[PDB]
Amino acid sequence: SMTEEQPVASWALSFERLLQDPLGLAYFTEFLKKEFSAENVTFWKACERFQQIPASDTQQLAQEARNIYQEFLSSQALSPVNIDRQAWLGEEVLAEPRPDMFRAQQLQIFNLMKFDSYARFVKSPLYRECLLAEAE
Repeated sequence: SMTEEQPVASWALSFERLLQDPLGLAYFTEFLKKEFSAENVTFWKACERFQQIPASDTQQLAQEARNIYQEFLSSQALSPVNIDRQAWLGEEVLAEPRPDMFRAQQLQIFNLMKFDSYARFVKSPLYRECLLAEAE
């Protein structure tokens, strides 16, 4: 009935839950940083950060847009996220920043890590340490 939920176990039930829960995302990002492939989750975080901004404050949108752009979306990006660049917006997203722009690209990353880094995390430490210790 969705009235109650599992403890940290809920992560292994749904990636959404893992990705919506601060603890889940934290431990997940604790692994995903030391080897530096956090670009996906932090891009999703960036787009989430972008949609967090009220469409009313287009100025903040403009600021965040150029941030995410130069970091992940630039041709000289320090963290090049793998999305369809060929048909990507480009200068247009700087021209008109709106909190619905990177939506498809956001879900592109979401589904990218959904069956990969997620699938790995539930097998990796930190999860178990917060889930159980006696095993059975």
